[PDB]
Order: sequence, then structure tokens, then C-alpha cells
Amino acid sequence: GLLDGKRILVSGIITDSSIAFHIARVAQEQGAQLVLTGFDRLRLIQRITDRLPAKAPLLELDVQNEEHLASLAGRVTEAIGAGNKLDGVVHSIGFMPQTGMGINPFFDAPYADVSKGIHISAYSYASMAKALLPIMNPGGSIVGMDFDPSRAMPAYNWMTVAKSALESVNRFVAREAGKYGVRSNLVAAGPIRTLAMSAIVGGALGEEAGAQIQLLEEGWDQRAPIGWNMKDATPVAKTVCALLSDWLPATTGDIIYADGGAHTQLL
Amino acid sequence: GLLDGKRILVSGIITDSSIAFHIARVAQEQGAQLVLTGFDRLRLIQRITDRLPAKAPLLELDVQNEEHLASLAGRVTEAIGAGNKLDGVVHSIGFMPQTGMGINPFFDAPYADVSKGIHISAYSYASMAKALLPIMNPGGSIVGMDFDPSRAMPAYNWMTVAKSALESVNRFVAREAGKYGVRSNLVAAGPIRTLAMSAIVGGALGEEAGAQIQLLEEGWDQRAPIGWNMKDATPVAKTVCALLSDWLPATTGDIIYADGGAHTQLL
Amino acid sequence: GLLDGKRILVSGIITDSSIAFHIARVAQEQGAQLVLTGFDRLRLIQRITDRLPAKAPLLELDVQNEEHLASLAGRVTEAIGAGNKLDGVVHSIGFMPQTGMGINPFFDAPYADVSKGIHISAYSYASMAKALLPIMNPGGSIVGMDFDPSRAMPAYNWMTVAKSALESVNRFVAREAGKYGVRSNLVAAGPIRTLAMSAIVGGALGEEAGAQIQLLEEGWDQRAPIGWNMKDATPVAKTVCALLSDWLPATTGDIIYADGGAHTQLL
Amino acid sequence: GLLDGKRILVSGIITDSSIAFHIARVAQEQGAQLVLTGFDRLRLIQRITDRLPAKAPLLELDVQNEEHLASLAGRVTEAIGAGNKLDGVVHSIGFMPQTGMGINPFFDAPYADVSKGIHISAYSYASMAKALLPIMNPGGSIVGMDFDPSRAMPAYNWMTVAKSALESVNRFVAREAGKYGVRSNLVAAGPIRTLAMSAIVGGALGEEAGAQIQLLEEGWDQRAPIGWNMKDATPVAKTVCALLSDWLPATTGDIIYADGGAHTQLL
Ligand SMILES: NC(=O)c1ccc[n+]([C@@H]2O[C@H](COP(=O)([O-])OP(=O)(O)OC[C@H]3O[C@@H](n4cnc5c(N)ncnc54)[C@H](O)[C@@H]3O)[C@@H](O)[C@H]2O)c1
Ligand SMILES: NC(=O)c1ccc[n+]([C@@H]2O[C@H](COP(=O)([O-])OP(=O)(O)OC[C@H]3O[C@@H](n4cnc5c(N)ncnc54)[C@H](O)[C@@H]3O)[C@@H](O)[C@H]2O)c1
Ligand SMILES: NC(=O)c1ccc[n+]([C@@H]2O[C@H](COP(=O)([O-])OP(=O)(O)OC[C@H]3O[C@@H](n4cnc5c(N)ncnc54)[C@H](O)[C@@H]3O)[C@@H](O)[C@H]2O)c1
Ligand SMILES: NC(=O)c1ccc[n+]([C@@H]2O[C@H](COP(=O)([O-])OP(=O)(O)OC[C@H]3O[C@@H](n4cnc5c(N)ncnc54)[C@H](O)[C@@H]3O)[C@@H](O)[C@H]2O)c1
Ligand SMILES: O=C(O)c1ccccc1C(=O)c1ccc(Cl)c([N+](=O)[O-])c1
Ligand SMILES: O=C(O)c1ccccc1C(=O)c1ccc(Cl)c([N+](=O)[O-])c1
Ligand SMILES: O=C(O)c1ccccc1C(=O)c1ccc(Cl)c([N+](=O)[O-])c1
Ligand SMILES: O=C(O)c1ccccc1C(=O)c1ccc(Cl)c([N+](=O)[O-])c1
Repeated sequence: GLLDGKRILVSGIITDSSIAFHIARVAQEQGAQLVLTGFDRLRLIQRITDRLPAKAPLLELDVQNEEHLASLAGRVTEAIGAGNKLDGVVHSIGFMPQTGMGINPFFDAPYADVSKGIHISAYSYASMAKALLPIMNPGGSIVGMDFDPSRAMPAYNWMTVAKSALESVNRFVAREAGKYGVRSNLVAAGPIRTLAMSAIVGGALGEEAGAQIQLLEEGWDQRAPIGWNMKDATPVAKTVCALLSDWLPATTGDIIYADGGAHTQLL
Repeated sequence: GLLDGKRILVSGIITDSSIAFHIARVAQEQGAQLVLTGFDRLRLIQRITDRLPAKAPLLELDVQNEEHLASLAGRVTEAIGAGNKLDGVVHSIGFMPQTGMGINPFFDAPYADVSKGIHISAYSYASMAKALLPIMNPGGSIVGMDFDPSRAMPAYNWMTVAKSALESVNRFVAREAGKYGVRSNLVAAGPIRTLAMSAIVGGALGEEAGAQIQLLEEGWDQRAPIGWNMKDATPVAKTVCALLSDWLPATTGDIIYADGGAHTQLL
Repeated sequence: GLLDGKRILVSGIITDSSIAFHIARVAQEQGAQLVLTGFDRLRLIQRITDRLPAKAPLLELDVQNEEHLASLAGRVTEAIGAGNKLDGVVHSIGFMPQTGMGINPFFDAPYADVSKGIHISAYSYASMAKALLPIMNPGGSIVGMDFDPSRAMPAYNWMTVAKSALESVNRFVAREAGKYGVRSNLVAAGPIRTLAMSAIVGGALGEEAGAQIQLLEEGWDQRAPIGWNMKDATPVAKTVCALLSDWLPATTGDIIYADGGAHTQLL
Repeated sequence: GLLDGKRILVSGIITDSSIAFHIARVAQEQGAQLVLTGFDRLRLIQRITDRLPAKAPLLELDVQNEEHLASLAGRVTEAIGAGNKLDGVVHSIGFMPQTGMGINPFFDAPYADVSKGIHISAYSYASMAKALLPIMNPGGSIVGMDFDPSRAMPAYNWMTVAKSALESVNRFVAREAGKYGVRSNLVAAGPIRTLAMSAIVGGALGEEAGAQIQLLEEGWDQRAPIGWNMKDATPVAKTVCALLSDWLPATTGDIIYADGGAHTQLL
């Protein structure tokens, strides 16, 4: 197994189409022992993660809750056993209020909404690293999820801004994590048909926003030299496991693109 | 004059070493008629701007104040006369609480502090565009100030993250401004010895943070193929005026580097 | 005039749709005194440049001819008068044999053809700087023409590779030019309907290559927040003059995008 | 083994400090069956590769020799057996005449020398892909070696330009390779003390060029959040094997940085 013997925390499962669900499944297939964290609907999340190939302890973590973060390391150590540390951490968390995405005009998003989205989607990457680095082994790996924000696009709006912030946060987290012998990187994935994404294409955030996201998805597969299957998160999950493994040992502060090569092609 | 007949709003003057003070001076030398905006210390700012080559109306603008922003367009129109519109807008505004910069550990900045810094330094670029685009002429220009955040560095810490967000905001503001025939761009300047910068090098944010910023400044002049004079903001001011003029008419959503060429050289 | 009193060499005119023809016209409108260089068809080029607003001496320059390059500085000094130096140099030169572009498979371009294209399109930027820097004034400006090669695209093929090389060459030319007080930069233009470009869209390099270039042009105007008019080279010419002026005095080794903002937008 | 059962061609071994020697060693440790290619000194190369953990057939390949390239696929098939195809190809080849590197002035490199360096270092990546893609399996991987050329630097000079060209070539090779189900990527490594590199630091290309390269190496380890050991090529070799494996299945046309994170940090 690629991750045999490694102890890895995976955040961000909410449904069986969550990117983090497939990260967790592939990691377990590769021998990793997992600790899961979930937000708000913990009964639902437990029922979802019962379908993973192996049982895993589930801990509550709202990344806006300073008490959850202050206790997180101790709860993880209780789950994996005293004297054991984590080898990996997966941040697979995002949120932006509806005013910050969709046909809702970019200029009409109130800052309270934008600030909440940047808190959950970018600042919390630093929050989780702060909480967990003291219980991570040298040679460890922190990985977060990205959507390439280097160019503007329709509908993503303030979530794009939050991803630009996250990429910057990742480069500073790498500075801190390096003191522990730990790497920090992001995986920039192409579009994946999660439940939230399927709802947006169906028009949950306005019709023309849904139309624009559908055109974005089509252009992605067209641009990708090896194609892009938005219905299959496994290539993204394998890329996250590659970063969690010992096989990218000199990469940190960086972004790995699991997007079919689409960002390397103009058309 | 490069800006003869143009009506341009300039924010961000606080002392005579403010980058915006030199933007305003050069713009007036080139024939522009200015409206100035200032924050908090308006008595001080009026006394500072009395030294500009021409008189200019001074309006109060705290970019965190929704009432200031909601009234801004009407107060500008009163200042320049009904039936007149702006040709240019300069955003030269930044702030990050001390916990977000310096020797203060990156992980120890509370989100309330970071969110305030991102509000003032990044979100407000969209706020000012929202307020002022309805009173801007086609062919107009919005310019904001940037410090290249594409790589992490010592001490800049969460202000770097705010600049990463600002660059993303600029690309979305360009989308909105294009509907008005208006361009939006940032000038990424090299380090300039403002009062705040001089204080930081003197150790106001911790000794080793000051030591690191001094080493950053020295490397900048070394890297720049034409050199870099941190005591001279005029090259930055001229670059802002170039973007405010009609001579970069096909550039928008973009970043112009007024840094001596330092970002193009590794060493 | 933006360029009043400046002495500027402009290469690359071959027809009245040449980007360099419009660079020269705008520069003369702004008070510059020009020296022109032309390749192979000097009778044709003289007849074309007779239509510029002012007379200008025309010198022969094949950038693959070491004798033309070794004599160029002396011929320029003869044209502008002893004791006079150049303030500006415009490189607006490109060529790639047909095997290196179009439907002709990327793998089938022989290296002899590719090497000729890289010689004319990239190496010659260093050749011209070597020849002309000894007769350039401090504060001078060298500008070359670019087409953004950061992503692959259909048909451009090995010309894309040549532009990637040119961007690298520009950063090294900036190092050398800085010793003379001279800046070096590229303007990355959007697509312009030159005679060669019109022929390619008409299918001169294969039908599907023409189809792909037409789709590229359409997407460009769609992406550009201020639009893009491929029939109008004046915005590109003005951007070149901006770099030749004193108004971007701290930019070197760099690329200015005169593309409507298209490269800042995904769709 | 990470590469169990895979058949992989590895070019570029010349001494036991060659990056390709360590790529080959790690690949064999991970279960790959290798075919090696070598240039000019095949007796020497055979003696060097006798020290690899497993025997491997050695084929002659001068990438400037069209006859070597036209016969390469048939010689590989003979070596691995009819009906067998390659799963991986490693391009680890570079050369630039001395006039193109070191204290030798950038402007003094003759184009014949530069063209030879671009032939060997960049064009040959397309040449090898053209020769070998017809005998590669779907799911295969082509990997080449890069040194980040996005900024100019002392001494690397025209080799930097060749790497800029190589990055562009890689994006076009990805387009062709995708038709075969094959990925193409580069690994941008930090500095490694090969025999050639040790000689350059010792002054083989001029004293100040050696001084500048030594300062470059020191800054690299300083910048890298996890450090950088120029005496240890194993982290680079493991990264190449990661790309040769099935664990980065949605990455193509891309660059993976095995540099300690140095390129993500300003200082
Ligand atoms: N689906 C795509 O197209 C795509 C593409 C690239 C990147 N990503 C990224 O992957 C991450 C989310 O992935 P997803 O697509 O699997 O969607 P998802 O809805 O399945 O996952 C979002 C997760 O964020 C978690 N979350 C929200 N608020 C939280 C909080 N206060 N505390 C803790 N967790 C919280 C949700 O509970 C949920 O588990 C995000 O970073 C997203 O941007 C998604
Ligand atoms: N000095 C440098 O080295 C440097 C380099 C690159 C970019 N910049 C950028 O230039 C901008 C600030 O420039 P400066 O260096 O001239 O420093 P400065 O201290 O002279 O200007 C900062 C300005 O921000 C304004 N400001 C702060 N809070 C505000 C609010 N709530 N509402 C309105 N205005 C507010 C201040 O009043 C002040 O006028 C910033 O965007 C800064 O990041 C500076
Ligand atoms: N037209 C576009 O879409 C576009 C877009 C961006 C950049 N550019 C760039 O602008 C430059 C060429 O511009 P153009 O579009 O105006 O086409 P053009 O055909 O009008 O100009 C090409 C010029 O290259 C010159 N040239 C060719 N070989 C030469 C040699 N051996 N010595 C000296 N000169 C030689 C030609 O004589 C001709 O004057 C090129 O660098 C091109 O890549 C063009
Ligand atoms: N050593 C470093 O610091 C470093 C860093 C990043 C990337 N790289 C890259 O790794 C590759 C070379 O690696 P190295 O550092 O292991 O040096 P090396 O001297 O050990 O390898 C160079 C290889 O190029 C081969 N070669 C030269 N001409 C050839 C030809 N005509 N045909 C076939 N092969 C030819 C040599 O025979 C030799 O095997 C190059 O692409 C180099 O740029 C090196
Ligand atoms: O990114 C998120 O965290 C997110 C938050 C809420 C809803 C969906 C997403 C999401 O993953 C996403 C990915 C790509 C695109 Cl193109 C869009 N989009 O423009 O709608 C969304
Ligand atoms: O950027 C700002 O708005 C700002 C806010 C407060 C104090 C100074 C600055 C500032 O302009 C700045 C520029 C460059 C650098 Cl390197 C630093 N720094 O690291 O300290 C600061
Ligand atoms: O770039 C050149 O120098 C050039 C050489 C010969 C023919 C045309 C061009 C040219 O300018 C060009 C610009 C954009 C595009 Cl998209 C293409 N293209 O793909 O065909 C060509
Ligand atoms: O890159 C090559 O192929 C190469 C060719 C000949 C000699 C050494 C190298 C080489 O690998 C290299 C790597 C980094 C640096 Cl910084 C330098 N350098 O500036 O001398 C060389």
C-alpha cells in the first residue's frame, strides 16, 4: 500500500460525492489508518462514512469554532493512541454564502458574507495546521483542495478570491510546517459533480450562472489533453494520496494540478 | 500634460511620504484635476495636501463605512460639478493589524484581525469600484496598489494574503468595469520608505522582522536590472499615471510591475 | 507629444497592416524621429513607409546576416548624425517556416526549420540589443513583440516555442541593457489581422488550422473585459509607445499585455 | 513496488552522479524493468550502469542523429520483446556549448552554439516523444528534467532560454501524447552536484560564474522551507518515479517542482 502504516486525518466529508469521501476511500485502500472530521451533521456523516472500506473515528470540527480547534489535537491523540502522531492531514473544506457566488452580482456580496467564506475556505487551512502540526511526525504531509483562481471566471466570484487567498496561505503554512519536517501543498482539481455542483448546474444559484458553469465544464474536457471526467473524483483522490506519500518529498508550498492538463492549454 | 482635462479621484494620502501623495503630485503636474479622499485624520490630511501643486477638494472616506460609500458618488459629483464624471480612480489604501505582520507568529493572528485587513486592503477595491463606476466616463481607468504576493516572504505574513486576494478582486472588477468602458489594473511597486515602512525597519514590529525587511530591500536593488531606489516614489507615481492615461488602452484586469524589474530576476 | 525629441529605430514593416507600421505612425504622431529597418523587399518597404506621416531613413537589416548586424550601429549613426544616439528600439520581427505552424504535425517540423524560426523570432532580440545598446542614451527603451505562449494552443505550434524563448531572452537582455540605463520589455498583443494572419484564417496553412485560429480570435473578444478588435492595431501601437516613453521608468525584463485583458479571464 | 511490472526507458546517464543514474536506481528498486540509452561514450556508460541494482540493456542514442531516432523504437522493441510496449520514458538530457553559459557574455554566444543547445535540450524532448509514443501503452508517462527558467539568473544564460523552450515543448508534447493515453510532464529540480555542476562551481566556466552559482546554491537551501541538499539526488529521483507511476493520473503538460519549495519563497 502506498500509505501503509500512515495515520491521516481527513476533513470535509458530507456526502458520498464529496471529494474527501474518495480521498478517504483511496487512502484506506492504500493502507492508511484514518481519523475523520465532520461539520454540523455528524449523524449524517457517520452514516456516509460507514460505507468506507474501514471503520474510522469521527470527530466534530467546525473550523470557525475556536473551542473545536483548541481541543482538536487532544481528541485526535485520544483516537489514535498516546505516543502516536499523525503522518498526514487533508483539508477538503469550502463554503461561500450564496451572495458571493452565482448570478448574484459580484458588487452586491456584503463583506460579512465574503469574510465568512474566506474564514472557512482559506484562513482555516492555517487554523488546522496550527492545531495539528504539534502532533505530526517528521516527513508528514498537509494537503488542501484548490480550484485554479489565477484567472477570473463567471459565477465563482468571491469563492475565486478565497482560493487566491488560500494559495497564499499555503505558502506561509509551508514555512511553519517545514520546522516540523512537514510539507504543505494544494491539489487544484478540475470540476467535480458533487451534490453542490450538480445543484448549481441545475440552476440553484441562478439560471445564467448554471449555464456558465456548464460551459466551463465542457471547455475543461475539451482543453484537457487527456480529457476530464467530472463524474469521477478518483484521479483527484489518487493525486492527494501521492502528496500524502513519501514520493513527492521535495515539494512544498506548492500546487499540483489534477485537472487533466486543462490549465496548460489555451484551447 | 499626460492627463490634461482628466478628472481623477485619489485615495490614500496620510503623510507626505504616502505613495498616493506622489501619485497626486505627478497627476497634477500632468494636468489632471483631482478629488482627494482621506481617512480619520482629515485635519492632518488637509494640511499635507495643501503642499500639492494645486488645490483639490478633500472628502472623507472610511472604506469600512457603508454610509461613506453610499454617499461617495454624490459627494464627488458635488465637488466636480453636475454633468461632470470621473476619468480615473486611484485606490492606494492598505491596513493589517499588527498581529498579522512582523515577528508576531503567522499562526497567532486572530481571524478578526485578518478579516479587518482583508476588508480594507482587498474588498474595498471592489467597494470603491461599485461606488464610482456609475459616475465614470468611458475610457476611464481604475488603479490600485499591489506588492507582489506570488511568493511568501518574511514578516509581510497576512498582508501578503490580502494582496493575493486583491489581485483576484482586480480581475473581477475588470469584468464589471468593462461594461462601462473602464479599465481596472494594479501597480505592483517595489518597497518604498513610507513612514510606516521606515518604522518597521526601525523595529516597530519586532527586531527580526525589521532585520528581514532590511534584507528584502537590499536584495531588491541588487536584483533590479535598472536598480531600485526605495527613497523615491516618483517612478511608481509615473507608472500609475501611465495607467490613468490613454496610452495603455488594451490592458485590464492586469498587474504592471514598477519594481525595477526585480521580480523578473532570481538573483 | 509623448515621444517629442526621441530618436527611435523601428524594425518589422513589410505591409501597411504590419504592427510595426502602426507603431511607427503613432510614434511619429507623438513627435518621435524614426529610423526604419526592413528585410529583403526594400523597394516595397520604402513605398509602404512613404505613407507614414513623416519621412524616415530606411536601412536594410536581415537579422540572420552578421554583416548587417555588425554595420548596423554605424549606419544608424550616419542616419541620425554623429553625436546623436537612439532613445528607443522596436523589435517587431517574426518568422517560422510553414512546417512549424498550421496543420503540419508538431512532430514533423525538421529542426533546421525550427532553428531558423527561433533565430529570427527570439535570438535576434539579443542580436539587435547587442548591436544598438552602444548607441543608446540612458533612459532608453527596447521593446519587442510577443504572443502569450504560457499555454499551448492549436496551430501556433513551434512559433509558440519561439515566443517562450523570446520571453526568456528579454529577461537576459534587461540585465545587459540595465548597465546602459536602458529598459527592455515585450508587448504581448492579442491577435491582429495582418496580411499573414488573414491568409492563415483563409486556410493558407491548412483548413483546420484556419478553423482553429478563427475560434481563437472569437474567444479572445469574448474573454476580453473591454473587448478585442483584431482589425485595429492602434491600441497595440499606443502600448509600445507607452513603453518607449518616460512613463514606465521602473519596468524592465517584463511583459505588458495589450490584449483587451483576455489573458486574465478563463471564460 | 511503485513501478512493478512497468517497462521504462531512461536516457541521460553519463556518470554515477547523473540525475538519470538515480532515477534508474530508484525505478529499479520499485520494480521497473529498464531500457537505458546513452550518448557517445557507451563503454563508459555500460561500466557505470553495471552498478545499478539490475542489469538493463543499453542502446546508443545521440538525439541529434536522425538515424538513431528513426531506428530507436525498433531497437527498444527488440530489447523488451515483440508485443511488449513501454510504460514510461525519461528524458534527462541537456547540453549548451561553453559560449552559452558562464562568464562568457550573453551577447557573445554565436547562434550556431545556441541552436545546438536548444536542439539537444528542448527540441529533442519532442524528438523522443515522436519516436517512442508509437510503442507506448495507454496510461504511460513521459518525464523530462527542467530547471525553473521563469526568471533570469547569472551564468545559466542561454541554457535558461533552452529550458524556457523545453517547458513550451512539453505543453505541445502533452497534446500529442494524450491521443495515446500518455501523460507528459517535467520535473523542475533544484541544483544537484553532478560532475559538470561541481566543475562549474570550481570555476570551469570562469571564476565569477562559479561564485554566482555558489551563491545561488546557498540561497536555495535558505529559501526552501524543508531545506535543499544539493548532494542528494534521491528526492528528485523519487519525484520522477511519482510521475511515472499511476498516482498522478490527471496531470499532464505540467511541471512538478522538486526543489524543496524554494520557488514558492522570495526569501
Ligand atoms: N467539486 C469541485 O468541482 C471542486 C474542484 C476543485 C476543488 N474543490 C474543493 O474541494 C473542497 C470542498 O470539496 P467538495 O467539492 O468535495 O464539496 P462538498 O460540499 O462535498 O465538501 C465541502 C465540505 O466543506 C465542509 N465545511 C463547510 N463548512 C465547514 C466548517 N465551518 N467547518 C468544517 N467543515 C466545513 C462541508 O461540511 C463539506 O464537508 C473545497 O475546498 C472545494 O473548493 C472542489
Ligand atoms: N510602501 C511600500 O513599500 C509599498 C509597496 C507596494 C505597495 N504599497 C501599497 O500602497 C498602499 C498604501 O500605500 P503607502 O505605502 O503609501 O502607505 P501609507 O501609510 O502612506 O497609506 C496607507 C493609506 O491607507 C489608508 N487607509 C487605511 N485604512 C483606511 C480606511 N479604513 N479607509 C480608507 N483609507 C484607509 C491610510 O489612511 C493611508 O492613507 C497600500 O495598498 C500598500 O500596500 C506600498
Ligand atoms: N499579428 C498578430 O496577431 C500578432 C500578435 C502578437 C504578436 N505579434 C508579433 O508581432 C511581430 C511580427 O508582427 P506582424 O504581426 O506585424 O507580422 P508582419 O508579417 O507584418 O511582420 C513580420 C515582420 O518580420 C520581419 N522579418 C522576417 N524575417 C526577418 C529577418 N530575417 N530579418 C528582419 N526582419 C524579418 C518581416 O519582414 C516582417 O516585416 C512578430 O513578433 C509577431 O509574432 C503578432
Ligand atoms: N544538475 C542540476 O543541477 C540540474 C537541476 C535541474 C535540472 N537538471 C537537468 O537534468 C538534465 C541533465 O542532467 P544532469 O544534471 O544529471 O547532468 P549530466 O551531465 O549527468 O547529464 C547530461 C546528460 O545529457 C546527455 N546528453 C548530452 N548530449 C546528448 C545527446 N546529443 N544525445 C543524447 N544525450 C545527450 C549526457 O550524455 C548526459 O548523459 C538536464 O536536462 C539538466 O538540465 C539538472
Ligand atoms: O469551491 C467550492 O468550495 C464550492 C462551494 C459551493 C459550491 C460549489 C463549490 C465548488 O466546488 C465549485 C467548483 C468549481 C466551480 Cl466552477 C464552481 N462554481 O463556479 O460554481 C464551484
Ligand atoms: O502593504 C501595506 O499596506 C503595509 C501596511 C503596513 C505597513 C507597511 C506596509 C507596506 O507597504 C509594506 C510593503 C512592503 C513590505 Cl516587505 C512590507 N513589510 O513586509 O513590512 C510592508
Ligand atoms: O507570430 C508570428 O510571428 C506569425 C508568423 C507567421 C504568421 C502569423 C504570425 C502571427 O503573428 C500569429 C499571431 C497569433 C496566432 Cl494565434 C497565429 N497563429 O496561430 O497562426 C499567428
Ligand atoms: O542544465 C544543464 O543541462 C547543465 C549543462 C551544463 C552544465 C550544468 C548544467 C546544469 O544542470 C545546471 C543546473 C543549474 C545551474 Cl544554476 C547551472 N548553472 O547556472 O551553471 C547548471
